[PDB]
Amino acid sequence: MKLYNLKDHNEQVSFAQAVTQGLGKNQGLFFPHDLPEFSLTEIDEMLKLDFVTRSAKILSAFIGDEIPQEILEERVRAAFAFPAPVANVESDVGCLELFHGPTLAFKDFGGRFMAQMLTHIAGDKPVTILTATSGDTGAAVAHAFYGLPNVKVVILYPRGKISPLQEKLFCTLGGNIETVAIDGDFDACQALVKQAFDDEELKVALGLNSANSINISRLLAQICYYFEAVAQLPQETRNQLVVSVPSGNFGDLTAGLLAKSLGLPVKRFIAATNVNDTVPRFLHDGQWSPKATQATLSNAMDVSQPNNWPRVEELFRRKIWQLKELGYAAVDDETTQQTMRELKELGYTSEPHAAVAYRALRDQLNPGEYGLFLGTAHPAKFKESVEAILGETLDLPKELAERADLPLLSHNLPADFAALRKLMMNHQ
Ligand SMILES: O=C(O)C(=O)CCCP(=O)(O)O
Repeated sequence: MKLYNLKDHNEQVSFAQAVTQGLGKNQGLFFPHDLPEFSLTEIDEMLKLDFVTRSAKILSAFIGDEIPQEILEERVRAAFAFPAPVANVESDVGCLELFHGPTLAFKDFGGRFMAQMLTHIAGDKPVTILTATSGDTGAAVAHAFYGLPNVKVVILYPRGKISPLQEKLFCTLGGNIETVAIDGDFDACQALVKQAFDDEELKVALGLNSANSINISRLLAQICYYFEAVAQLPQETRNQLVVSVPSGNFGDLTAGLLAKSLGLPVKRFIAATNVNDTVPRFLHDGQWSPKATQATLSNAMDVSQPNNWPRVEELFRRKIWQLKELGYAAVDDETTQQTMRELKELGYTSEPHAAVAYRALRDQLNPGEYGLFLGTAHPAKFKESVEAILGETLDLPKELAERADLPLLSHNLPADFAALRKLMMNHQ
């Protein structure tokens, strides 16, 4: 496979280099040099294969000769140790549940997949994985790389800006895990991570790399659950599919488009965000003006500067698609709560993030079309809110319960790269 820096089309790297390097020069994201296209027949055939084998093929389509599809099947079978079932919410709406993994969030798929690739590509090479999180990614990465003798992870997250349970899920591990509560929002956290890649001294010293969607391995793996979703739907709807994706940093939606660019039939995509509507407002007047981040019920989506947006623009550009074809909507918390109330009424328990997607989908799903909204995380990860918003008690899954009472081990640091750099050089 070949990749290029969105900031420098001449700076190119293979899949192996992209996976171990993470970021390109000048903090630029890597983009697939070639956009493979399966045929209608192949697509039709892939959908009949089991989840694991299908995912392997999709991935091989990009990776190419670098890694034999056979080996790729083994690594994927190890990573995707859980399903991605579609739950019928309404007669014309389905919810792609992506929280059946070890951390109850879709970050599990790409998180574990990357772990597999890195260990396969780099083996036991000493590596420091610096990742920024707004709630879920941190947990998926912390668990995916826990115990790996050659690996040491450092997660940055906005202090007090994520849910209690989300924090407990990855800030009470210790050992191989190191967590940092930054005095700022997610954006500042991601900026600090990216900034670390301009520090040649630091990169080489710690063998820097990132598990955020920044890493091509993260992006690609997420393309797989879209196919799995369609494969569960009846042929009848296969040509009238509308997918709503609760977006924050937009890595999920990006993977959705890539799936379509591969040949997966998707009538229309909807980018559902919360009050942090930098994208929605952009798609409306073409003016890019991010507002200061605002903490909401869907904290994992409190992103004002989606780092993956450039990857979406490049895909539309190269695929020759018109952005006006992209559905979008900004949902506030009041609407979120009431939307959660509705879903419960319909007989489906959901949470803030998924509610935002459903709201946009429900308000844009035309007759004759089947709608899908991604359940990006288990509602229990936001027990407090869900209980008070739904007015009903909620039991805690084993994955959360076994760490709800454990002590936090997070360090506190201001939004200063100098402070972070020192702490990292103190916890080698
Ligand atoms: O951190 C989280 O839980 C996010 O959903 C957003 C940004 C991280 P990503 O780049 O891995 O998607």
